[PDB]
Amino acid sequence: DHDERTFVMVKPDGVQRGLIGDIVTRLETKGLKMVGGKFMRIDEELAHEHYAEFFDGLVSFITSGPVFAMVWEGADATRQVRQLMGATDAQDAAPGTIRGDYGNDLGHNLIHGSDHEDEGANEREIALFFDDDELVDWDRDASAWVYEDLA
Amino acid sequence: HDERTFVMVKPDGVQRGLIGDIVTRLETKGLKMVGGKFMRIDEELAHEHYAEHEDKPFFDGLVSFITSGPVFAMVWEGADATRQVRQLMGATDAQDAAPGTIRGDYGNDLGHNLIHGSDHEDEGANEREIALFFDDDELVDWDRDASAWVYEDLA
Amino acid sequence: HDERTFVMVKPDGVQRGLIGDIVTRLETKGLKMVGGKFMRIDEELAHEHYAEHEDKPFFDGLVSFITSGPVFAMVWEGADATRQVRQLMGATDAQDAAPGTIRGDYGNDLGHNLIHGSDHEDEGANEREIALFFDDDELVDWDRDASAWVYEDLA
Amino acid sequence: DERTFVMVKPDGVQRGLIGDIVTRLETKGLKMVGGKFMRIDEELAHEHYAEHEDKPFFDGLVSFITSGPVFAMVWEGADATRQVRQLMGATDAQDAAPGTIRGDYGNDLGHNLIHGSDHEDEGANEREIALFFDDDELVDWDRDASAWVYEDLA
Amino acid sequence: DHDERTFVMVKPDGVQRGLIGDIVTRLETKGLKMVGGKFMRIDEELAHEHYAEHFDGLVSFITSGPVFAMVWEGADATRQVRQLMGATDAQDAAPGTIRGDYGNDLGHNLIHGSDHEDEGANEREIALFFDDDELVDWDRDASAWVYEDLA
Amino acid sequence: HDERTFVMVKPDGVQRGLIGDIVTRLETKGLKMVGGKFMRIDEELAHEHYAEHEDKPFFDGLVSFITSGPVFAMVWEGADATRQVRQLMGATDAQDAAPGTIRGDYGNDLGHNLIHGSDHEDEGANEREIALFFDDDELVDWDRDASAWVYEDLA
Ligand SMILES: [Ca+2]
Ligand SMILES: [Ca+2]
Ligand SMILES: [Ca+2]
Ligand SMILES: [Ca+2]
Ligand SMILES: [Ca+2]
Repeated sequence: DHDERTFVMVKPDGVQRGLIGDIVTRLETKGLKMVGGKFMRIDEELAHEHYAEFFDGLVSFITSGPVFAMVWEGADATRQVRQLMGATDAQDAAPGTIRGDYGNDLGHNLIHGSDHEDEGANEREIALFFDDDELVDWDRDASAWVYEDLA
Repeated sequence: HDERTFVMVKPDGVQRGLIGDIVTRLETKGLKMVGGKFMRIDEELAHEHYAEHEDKPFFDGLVSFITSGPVFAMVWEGADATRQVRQLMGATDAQDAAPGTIRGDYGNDLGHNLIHGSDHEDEGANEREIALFFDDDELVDWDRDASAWVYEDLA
Repeated sequence: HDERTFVMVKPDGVQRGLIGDIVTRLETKGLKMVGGKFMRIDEELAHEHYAEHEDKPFFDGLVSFITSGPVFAMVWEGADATRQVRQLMGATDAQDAAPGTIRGDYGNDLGHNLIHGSDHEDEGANEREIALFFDDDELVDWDRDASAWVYEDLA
Repeated sequence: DERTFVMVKPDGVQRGLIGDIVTRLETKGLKMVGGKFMRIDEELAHEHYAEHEDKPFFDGLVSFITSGPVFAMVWEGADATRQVRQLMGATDAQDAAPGTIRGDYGNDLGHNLIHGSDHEDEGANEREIALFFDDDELVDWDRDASAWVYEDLA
Repeated sequence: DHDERTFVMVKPDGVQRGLIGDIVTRLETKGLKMVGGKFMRIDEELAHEHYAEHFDGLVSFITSGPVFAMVWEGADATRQVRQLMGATDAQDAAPGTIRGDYGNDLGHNLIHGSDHEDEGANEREIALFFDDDELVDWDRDASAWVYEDLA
Repeated sequence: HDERTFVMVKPDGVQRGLIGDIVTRLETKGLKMVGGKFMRIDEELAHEHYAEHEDKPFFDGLVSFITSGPVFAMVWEGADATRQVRQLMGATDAQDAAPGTIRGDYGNDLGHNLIHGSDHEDEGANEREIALFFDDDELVDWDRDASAWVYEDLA
């Protein structure tokens, strides 16, 4: 079912390079539905909770400028976004994908999408970055043509 | 070089306003449009189109779907046209389809999978889907000069 | 139904691979395709379409142009569609059309000027040109659901 | 420098355009400085469209800006208010020049995609930003690219 | 006739922001034919020689980084490139022009094309920035469809 | 971060209006143009480039092609630049190239396959190709600011 959600973040390199609209439209175009978005700075203390799993370089980077955090909704949202991003290392990512098209590095890899193979990391990572009041429930009319949900 | 395939923007792609994006993708590839009709598909054309799925539980929905709004039907011409269009389309189920494909960029669904192209691994499916959707006189026979640069044999 | 205008991609934009680029503009504007035909145009039809320019000295070159290879003929529906298309297209001589318009971005010639649209300043010209290039069973009547978001009155 | 309030109204969210609008402001060289996807309530809507509590189209105007979520933003830059009104195009998308956001995307007065604080209404930028966003939601930052957008940061 | 040529260039601000191809695309999409193109850095002498008519901000800007210098051929190309570029102050430039869509300053105004009203300027700036051997004389078949008399 | 590769939009891509498209793709990847030259290759330069192929049947059709019209020659710099350009080009036969690669989206032929990149699996090809088409006066050392957001190691 189509209420599944995932967490997607455009990282400081994305935001610095002016790629947020680019990332947003590839997810829109795919038919996924935005339920949360905010342009925020991440504090060392929040970085520490996220990457609680080179640790102090990936903190220095996730905290080096503004991020644009998002929640995205739709069928198999977590897999779909993670297919769309291509391999985490943008140097091995396939052309067509976000990292394969805009990226040329491991640490500055444009974005984060929750991992579909670490179960629940989708709900863990949205609880961490958003509260239930920064999240919207609405019906995207065009989802009737995105899926058998149709007239 | 005269190979022809039949290609259709399905009701879902028409509704989401991707007729243009899709055409662009096919002329961008180097393929020549030789027919193009914006039409509604009748219940019998649809039974004929999905005939091979007559025995199947998923045959009512298909037919409801494809007749649920207009399509933009097309024929494209080019070297190895049929497979080419199947490569740009992506896997039948959009969810399994590589980004960079029509279905992988635009679709998230098996049923509403945006588009159809004749199956290359089913000989004569291409010319049969053409005759089905198009009369002889609707197909247009032209010399697009930009093929001298799309194709080494036309140079 | 709403207002409707004849829109045509001309032989030059078909040859240059811009059909999809042109369709996309009218689609993302909010306009609804209602007719669409890839076709060739003969001198006869060309004489009847540019009937009014028969005396002028650029008639014979004009007719030779739109018969010089295929076109992509369409009908578009929406609020004020005849006017909106002509603003999208821009001034008739592409060298004077403004960037952002089809002709401004895509052409620079007045004869080879990419697209034709019904003249909203010429009463009923839209309806006459629609009836010329299409018949009623070629014009799909449908409900484009995203029109509820394009238009307040429709919602 | 200047900041402005720009909103993708519910028609633009629904139609899947928030990426396109955001891109056009990015490539113009302006700096996103806040942004937030949210549902507007009737209170906030009555307050934003308070210049028109008197007109007949008010009741319907407020039904629209609360009919679905919007994407609420703040952008910084040289003349950021005239410029984002310049890119938006005329209020009536039907008269909006092609090239602008309403001229390319819109075909209507009431569903006209986007809002951008009026630049003739001195202080509607600060007021409208003050109305949609608290200052904790606003990120100060130095965008290294602005050194090539502007010959005052070079 | 169709042999009119004009000089065009992507100024350093445009090279730094990765808009070389966006600008080239706009000009080829208009039907102009490229006959010269060279990625290059402008020494202060050539700068002074290019800006003869005029100044201290200019020189410092145009030598500030590499440019992409071009020459395009087509009907009324000088005028058409000027219309496509937009108003020198990119803040007064209309959306749909290069400066309208990309620029927010007049120092950093993305690009230069020869003034069509300053007669002979096209042939001068060309003849300055390119040796005649670097200008390519070819027939773009697509021009038979760009232009009626070339049909 | 200092590795360089030669890349060249071939006569077909030049002729079809794709220089900008290709240049955008590489720019967008975060690679850095360091040289760039619109030019005609003559028979002898085409022989030096495709010397590794005097032997084969297609040799003479290949230099025929590579000299049939101007090309746009380039050098790009970036981490792993030779291999990244090849990943973005796709397979050399365009008909096998995955959609989303250059040859995948834009081509439909073997000979007319749009673009050349230095083969990363041939040590020294990138530098030999660069030295052959360009001199060092033409290559530009400059510092791309955005690099410090493309690559972690540059910040
Ligand atoms: Ca069948
Ligand atoms: Ca008729
Ligand atoms: Ca009839
Ligand atoms: Ca050399
Ligand atoms: Ca030498």
